Parts: sequence; C-alpha cells; structure tokens
Amino acid sequence: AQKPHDRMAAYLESDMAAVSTLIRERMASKHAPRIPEVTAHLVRLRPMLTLAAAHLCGYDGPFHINLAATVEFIHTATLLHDDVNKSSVLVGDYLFSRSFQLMVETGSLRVLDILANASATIAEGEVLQLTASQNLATTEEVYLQVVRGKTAALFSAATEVGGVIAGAPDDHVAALFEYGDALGIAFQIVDDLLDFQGKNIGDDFRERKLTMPLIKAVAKADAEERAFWVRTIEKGKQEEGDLQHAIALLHKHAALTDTSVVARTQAARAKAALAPLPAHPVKDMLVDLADYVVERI
Amino acid sequence: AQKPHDRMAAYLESDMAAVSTLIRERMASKHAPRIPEVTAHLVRLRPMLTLAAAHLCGYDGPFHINLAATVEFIHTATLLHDDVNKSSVLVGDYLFSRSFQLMVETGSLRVLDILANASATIAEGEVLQLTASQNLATTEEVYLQVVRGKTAALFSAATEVGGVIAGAPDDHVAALFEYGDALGIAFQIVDDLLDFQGKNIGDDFRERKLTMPLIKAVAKADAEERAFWVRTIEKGKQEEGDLQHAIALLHKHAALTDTSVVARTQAARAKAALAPLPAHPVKDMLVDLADYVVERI
Ligand SMILES: [Cl-]
Ligand SMILES: [Cl-]
Repeated sequence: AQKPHDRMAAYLESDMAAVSTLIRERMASKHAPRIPEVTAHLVRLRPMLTLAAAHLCGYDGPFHINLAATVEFIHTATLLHDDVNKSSVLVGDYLFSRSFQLMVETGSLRVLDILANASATIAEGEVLQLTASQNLATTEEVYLQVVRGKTAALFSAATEVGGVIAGAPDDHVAALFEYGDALGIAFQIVDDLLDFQGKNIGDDFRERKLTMPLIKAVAKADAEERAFWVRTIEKGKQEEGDLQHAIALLHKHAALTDTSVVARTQAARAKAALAPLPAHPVKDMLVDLADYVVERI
Repeated sequence: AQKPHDRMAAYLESDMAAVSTLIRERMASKHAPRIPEVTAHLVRLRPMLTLAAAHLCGYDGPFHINLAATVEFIHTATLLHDDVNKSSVLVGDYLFSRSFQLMVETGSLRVLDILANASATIAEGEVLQLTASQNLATTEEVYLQVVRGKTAALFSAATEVGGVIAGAPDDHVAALFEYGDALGIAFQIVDDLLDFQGKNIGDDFRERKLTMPLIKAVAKADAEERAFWVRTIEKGKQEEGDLQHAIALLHKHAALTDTSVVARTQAARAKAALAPLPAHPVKDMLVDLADYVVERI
C-alpha cells in the first residue's frame, strides 16, 4: 500500500504546498505577535480529501485551496480544545475565526452550510462524548454517533465541499459525502483497535473512554465481568493486573476480531460509494486510501 | 435616562422575545441532552443593536432575528471561554457552531464576511490581552485595540449587519458601524471606570489587567511610582494597603477624570455618527442609548 499511497501525495503535492502556505500566512495575526510560536509549532489526509475531491470533479479554480485550509484549521482548533490552558482555547478560537474567513471568501453558501452543519455535528459529538465516556449504558449505535461527530463529519464534509465547489451533480456529491463518512468511521475504529493490538496500549482503558472493543466486551458481560467493568470505568478504580484482565475479556468475547470486521466493512463501504462516479486517477487514489486506512489491521 | 431606555426595549419587545425563542430552540441539541442545563442557566443590548439597526433601515423580513441570535450566541460563547472547565470550551464551541448555522441561513455573504472578520478581531484581541495584561509597556493606543477586539467589534458588527440585511446604502452602513464601535468603546471604558468609582472595586488591579485609568497613571509614574507599578502588576506581589495607594496615584494623576472624558467623548462620537441618517424613532433610541451608556459616570 506504500507506492499507491505515495501517488496520491505526489499528485496533490503542489496544492498541499499552496495550502500549507495559506495556513502559515493566516496564522499570522496583524496585531498580536503571541500566536505564530504556537501555530507553527502545531503545523495531512483531511485537507487532502478536499483537494482530491475537487480534482476528481474537474475543478479549475482556487477555492479548493481555501476549503482544504479551512479543513485543517478546524481540525487543529478542535485538537487544542480537547487538550483541555487559557492559551489553547483562544488560539483554537482564532483558527476557527480564520477558517470561517476562508470559506466566506469562496462565495459559496452551499459549502458554508455544509461546514456550518459539520461544525455543529463535531461540537455536538464532543459533548456527547463527555456523557457517553464512563457510561456502560452506551450501545455501539451510540458510539457511531460519537465517531461521526469527533471524526467522520469532517472527513465527509472535506470530501463533500470539494465536490460542491467543483460544481458536481448531486449524485456525485452524495457519493463523496458517503465515501468520507465511511472512511472516517473506519479511520477511527482502526485507532480504537490499535490502542490494544501491537506506551500507547490500554490508553482508552485508563481514560475510561468507551471504545468499540470495550462496548462489544461489556455487551457480553455477566455479573462477574460487569462488576469489573462497573469498577474500572464508572468508578475509575484500577490496580496492577487490570489491563491484562480487560484484554483477556476482549479476546474471550472476540471483541477485537469483531471490531476489525466493522473497520474492514466500512472501508469496503467507502470504496463502493465511489462506484457510480466515472473513472479517474483520483478515483483510484481514493480506493487505495480506503485499503491504506485499514492496512495496519 | 430611564423612560428613554424603556421605550427602546418596549419597541423591540416582540423581536427580543422571538430571538430568545431561537436561542432557546437552537441550544437544544438533537442527540446530546447534556447541554440545555448549561445554556438555559446562562440565558441584552448586543442583540438589541442588530434589531434596532434593521428597523431603523426599514427591514421587513425575518433574518434580523437570526442575526441578533447569532450576536448573543457569539457573546455567550466568548464569555464561557474567558471563564477558563472542559464543559465550558465545548459548550461555547457548540454556540459558535450554532451561531454560524444561523448567519448562513440568511443567505447573505456580506453579513457573513462582517461577522467572520469580527470574530477574527474578537479572538485576536483576546490573545493580545494575554500579552498586554501585566505589561507596563502598553500605551492607550494599544488598549483601544484590546477594547475593540474584546468589546467594540461585536457592537459594531451587530449594528452593521442590521443595516446590511436591511439593504441600506453604504453611507448608512458605515454610520451604523461607527455608532457601534464608539458605543462599544464607551461601554467598556465605563466598566473600567466603575471598577474604581462607587466587592467589585480594585478587581482589575488585583487581576493585573491594564485598564485605561491604570495606563494613564503609569504613563506619569516617576521612579518611585514605577517601582510600585512594576511590583503589583508585572511581579503580581501585593499586600495590605496596596489598593488604597493605587487609587491615590490615580487621583494624583487625574486618571479617572481623564478616563471619564474619553468615555464621554466616544459616546458623543456615537451620536454624531448617526447625523446623516434620516430621522426615525429608532434613531432617537440610539441617541438616548449613547447617553444611557455613560449615565453612571
Ligand atoms: Cl478478539
Ligand atoms: Cl481622578
């Protein structure tokens, strides 16, 4: 999957350069000089999705660059905010404001709607996460909502705005959205998976954050096992030996193999969502990307 | 100034109701139920400026309601963020996202530009504040920038978008902007003033936040006085007696009378900025408002 991944990068090489130029130039604040030391310090596939999607639909113009920059600004600002100290909040807010300026300059209300609704979903997931983390009532169906918010919504928006700015027909656009949604879900399930499969390991477990493997394990917990889950997640109390026991319970209940399967299934869904589109070298790159996202499992 | 202030309220009575309905209905999150307990708990002249400005320019339609809601969403989200714990950041971000949805629905790229640039100014001030707070190099001219960001930019944007959505000519719009800018500056200088003039008192002093009265005092500090300023602001070290001494130095250097004068001058500037506009009952309300903002000094 290496040479296939490199081809996408090399094709988008120039646009990625010209984006990362914008990110650089807009992180520069007219008045305050106390920003660029933090922004440069913090500065990818999300902005790549937007450019790829634009080229796939034959876009000549300049605004795909704006939109891909917006996409990264939004991802970064969201990261800062999760790392919560005062310096983060306000710097993220700054990037949000800058992201908003960039989309407005494109002249497209449609993409603004798309990114406005996406930002709603993202922020809505972040809060849903607060509640659903450390809460053994959480179904998988509820975790998928969390995943969309925290992860997939931006993927799907990134790809969708790339098609919209290109002026693509509504079927091509829905397919771009579905590609990005499924790819984002796969992307995040892979992360979930690798937090167990071979510093990193058990992180979600200590964090008391309900990953899919944990949901699938808890879903089969007898009284004995429930007490263990009730204790290390909802009470937060953990000791020596507790990570090894959690992992044993995952394996006992096929929680990892089964999560691997959902990952692979969403990744196949991504590729299928490209089907109706007419053939195109970027179409191929996006297929390879769907495989690349799940290669590590 | 009471009956004159009440007339504005009573004229805008219905629109304010119908806005606070929106704020209520959009704070409701489809999926996550862990928001409305915080948003209702947190929910004014800013949204009033937008409605007033729309009516002043003869706007029939519905979007002045959207825009005034956006204005409050933005003010609130900004408040939350300054109060920084994790629950704040994400709830504010949620209101920002919701504010963005509302402006997009208006169909006006111009107002989006206005509010996108304003959001930039606001966030840019917040960061400039970090540096300029606890920094005796700060001139008044630098404080005015802080004031615009933290305060006036939203006033001026609130009034300006009200005129733009109404479709008013460019001269009427610039005057609305200038009214709101000067009014916001006056508004904030008044706050600065009342943090000394008669729990509240000395707050900015303990906070090591460079209010205008402090700038004007420091600006005249000899070596003896500088050492006192260098110590209680840049070193943060304060003892018994230090507030009384600061206040003495303000009076010694006419720092309050002089700040009062800048307040009054900006408020007169606000009213003058309405001059070219044709006469109108809301025009009168905005004049009274300019006097009302400075009545407490
Ligand atoms: Cl397994
Ligand atoms: Cl004085």
